[PDB]
Amino acid sequence: HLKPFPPEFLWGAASAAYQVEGAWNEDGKGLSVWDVFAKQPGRTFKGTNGDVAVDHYHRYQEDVALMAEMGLKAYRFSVSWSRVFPDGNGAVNEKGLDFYDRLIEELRNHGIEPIVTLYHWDVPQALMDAYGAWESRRIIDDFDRYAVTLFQRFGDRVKYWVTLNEQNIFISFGYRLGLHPPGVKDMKRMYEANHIANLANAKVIQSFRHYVPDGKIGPSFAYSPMYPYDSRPENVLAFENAEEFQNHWWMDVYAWGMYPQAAWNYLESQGLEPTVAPGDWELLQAAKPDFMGVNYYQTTTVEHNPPDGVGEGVMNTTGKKGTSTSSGIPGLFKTVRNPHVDTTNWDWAIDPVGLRIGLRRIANRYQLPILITENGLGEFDTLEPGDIVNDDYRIDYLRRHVQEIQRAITDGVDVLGYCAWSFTDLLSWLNGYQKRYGFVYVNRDDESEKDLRRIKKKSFYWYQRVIETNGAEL
Amino acid sequence: HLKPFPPEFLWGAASAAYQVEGAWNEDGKGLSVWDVFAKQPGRTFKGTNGDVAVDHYHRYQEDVALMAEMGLKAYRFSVSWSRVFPDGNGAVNEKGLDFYDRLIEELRNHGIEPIVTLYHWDVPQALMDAYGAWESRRIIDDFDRYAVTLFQRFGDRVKYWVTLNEQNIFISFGYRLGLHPPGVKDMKRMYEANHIANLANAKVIQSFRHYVPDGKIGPSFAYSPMYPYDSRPENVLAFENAEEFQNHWWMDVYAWGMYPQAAWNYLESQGLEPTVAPGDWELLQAAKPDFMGVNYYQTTTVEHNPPDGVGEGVMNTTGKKGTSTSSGIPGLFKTVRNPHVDTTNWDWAIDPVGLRIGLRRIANRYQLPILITENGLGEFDTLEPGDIVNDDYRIDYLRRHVQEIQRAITDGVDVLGYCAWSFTDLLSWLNGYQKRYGFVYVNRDDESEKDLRRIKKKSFYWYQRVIETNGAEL
Ligand SMILES: O=P(O)(O)OC[C@H]1O[C@@H](O)[C@H](O)[C@@H](O)[C@@H]1O
Ligand SMILES: O=P(O)(O)OC[C@H]1O[C@@H](O)[C@H](O)[C@@H](O)[C@@H]1O
Repeated sequence: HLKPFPPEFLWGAASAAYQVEGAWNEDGKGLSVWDVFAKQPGRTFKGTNGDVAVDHYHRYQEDVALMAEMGLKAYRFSVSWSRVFPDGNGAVNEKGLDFYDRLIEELRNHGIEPIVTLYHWDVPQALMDAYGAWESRRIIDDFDRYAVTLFQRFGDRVKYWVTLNEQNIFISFGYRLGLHPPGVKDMKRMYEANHIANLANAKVIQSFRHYVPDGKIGPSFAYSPMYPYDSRPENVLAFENAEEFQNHWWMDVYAWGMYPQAAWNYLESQGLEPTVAPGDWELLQAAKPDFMGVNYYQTTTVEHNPPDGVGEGVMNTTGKKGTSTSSGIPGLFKTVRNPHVDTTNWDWAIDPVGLRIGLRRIANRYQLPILITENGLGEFDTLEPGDIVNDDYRIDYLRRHVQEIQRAITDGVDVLGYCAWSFTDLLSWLNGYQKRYGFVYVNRDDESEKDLRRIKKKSFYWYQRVIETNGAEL
Repeated sequence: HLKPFPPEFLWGAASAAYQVEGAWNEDGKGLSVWDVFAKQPGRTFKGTNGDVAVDHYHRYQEDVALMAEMGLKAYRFSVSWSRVFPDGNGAVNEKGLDFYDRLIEELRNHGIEPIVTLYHWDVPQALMDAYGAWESRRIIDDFDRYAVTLFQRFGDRVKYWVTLNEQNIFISFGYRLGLHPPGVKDMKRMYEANHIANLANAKVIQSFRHYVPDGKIGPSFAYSPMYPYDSRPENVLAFENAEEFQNHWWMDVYAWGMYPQAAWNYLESQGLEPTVAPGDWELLQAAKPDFMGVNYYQTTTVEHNPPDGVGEGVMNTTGKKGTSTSSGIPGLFKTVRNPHVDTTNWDWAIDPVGLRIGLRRIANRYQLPILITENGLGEFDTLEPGDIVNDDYRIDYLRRHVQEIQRAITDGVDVLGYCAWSFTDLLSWLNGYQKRYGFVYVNRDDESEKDLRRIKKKSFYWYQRVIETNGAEL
């Protein structure tokens, strides 16, 4: 017998500024590292970039109206740092703030709760130029100044805040895999910047307590819960290493202010552990969040990986199902296909039970409320005659995940809300437009920009009915 | 490249008073619940009881000389509460204290560190008679009076103390399975007695901080780390349930003073959650131990268990392999044979890597030092002519477990010592005498005490060499 979703459950949907806004150089916006990076040839699919994206900066009023039509309880978006401080640390750009003000007012005028993400991977290029951005402790006070600017301006209207979105992704992709700005493949630098981002997170949560005392704040972690392949003890040990190295490495810092000891010792034995200054641990331990943000898409099954074995594997860029290969850390673990779940054509696991598991793991380990900040299915959508997009695949994925959330809530996990990814179709960081996540289809592809018109998918009306029946009808 | 065992590592061996001492009615000792229980017909194998056991009460000087020959760094034993307080809470039996004094003096005169266990399952019968022993809050102050009696008498000479030995066993065998005193099969009463024992534990740790400010104290948990059968999401979820319900339920209280939420809510949904009084959480949270004691023998693998599925299973007390059957909690999990490890004739899994996994889990979750208070192999031994016992099976088991301990130390786990179960052969609570654990064979069986003579097994000389080389030679 399931509990119902609490009466004030934030039924949400989410975006990211670079992925949706466009207007990349209007009203005084400075350059972000993604403005620069995406124009480098060969980085992104068929050269797609966020110059225009889906032009939400100009079309937000149409977008919020569709949200109100849908009946969204909440909308999560990120603020573009380079719209607010074109220099990163220089003078405030009033026009930048004014856009987010207009957006927030528009949201509230329709009874939609704003959830403001501070950082979704678009640090101003100037800070990378001036001092290497996340590799310098200077970004801690510059990021604080930016966050306090937003707290003072919108705190009276915004209850829910997310600090760093998927810090493990932009640190890892940006400094170990070289797929994100700054395009580095250096684990020593990766863990130095990661440590500085941890301090940045902690500093702004401390500021938030001062400036928005009645608000709620937390980081948002890209969580792939780990599985052992089987009950072979070496495979279970590989799972212990994988969950600690991939997940606790970040979530323990967010929740407890300390790195896990085994992973630290392994990094130390390699000279990879970050530099620590007096006052780091106290700051990290003094910044307890109100919730853990969770971006969830899939789980990961691992097995034993000998000292000889797998390192970086092949990511699935194409959509040809089966093209991924195992990634691992030699001596600790390597990934392996989970034979008991389906995958998308990008080899992403479809594992809605895995979300319940991950929600139970966070509650069991940290006793924190959880805000699900991202969950969605990316697939090709066909526009059929009569403005009909039948994305039954997307409905099927979202339904099973929402069902497992309800089971998690019945187990006792405190889930604050759920933000589907995404509200409209948007630009993928590297893969363009054809892998769509939206409830609302946007009329463009990789070649033709067309008119960017919004078209309600079938999933839009499915989810309209979910919010209407507070989840009782799925 | 492995870290060495630290220089003051406690290379130990262990026993329990009812299993070893005998002298059940000598020198003013009162009846314990096990004196009474084991003499009820059908409770124990061939009617074996602890009237004589292996008569360590009279033979402790010989046994300590053998420990010294082996070069034992530490000896862990339990104190028999009914020797000290014959009626549990009245006047002290000075002859009872005087035995443990002579024992501790004998250990110290041979340079062996005593590790005193306060409680190994033998509460005096008079407290069971007066108020039902662990089922009444009366036991909190009675157990405290007894603990403080020991702290004041021996605290000058005993640094390391264990409070409750395997609370999860004597509570669940005593109140859920009905296999131990008081022979109850009632889940509601089980969780009430369990909660009272948590309070008694915390209360004596509080007293210890006053009376033995330089000592180290912890409870000892019977730890079987859980494994999922495979990467099927329903089986990983059964693993999350199993590890929380069987393991976190006790260790979270010990380390954090808190029950885990999902397990609590499932018990509450069944009317089984314990009665909580004002001040309970305050006491439980304010009694941090210096270390987590760990009794480890095996891991347990689990799979999905439907709501109509498995409950109590068949236990193996005969010694014929393949007799055990699945046990579980309907709707949460059930056990299943791990196909990737061997088992003993009593169906206990042989999983030395599981010990590394369990030590890693404790350090990862609680960041506590660990004292391994029990680990060993129970098997039939053959006394061959010339008083020779070749127990290579025991050496093989201890060697691989000690090997995995070193890997855990190298990972960063703070292991304070290792107490092999057991120093001499002793009485098994239910299984009689033939399932032997000792380094030292004792010449007796289930039908005759014979001459109770002590005979060093082959594993005696193996462990002697382990200690002489501080574990460099295994
Ligand atoms: O590469 P894909 O399939 O388009 O997935 C990208 C999505 O994956 C998530 O990791 C990001 O938080 C989103 O910003 C992004 O939209
Ligand atoms: O294998 P057996 O004979 O059932 O014994 C298990 C042993 O290990 C633990 O369960 C107990 O702490 C010991 O007291 C007991 O001797």
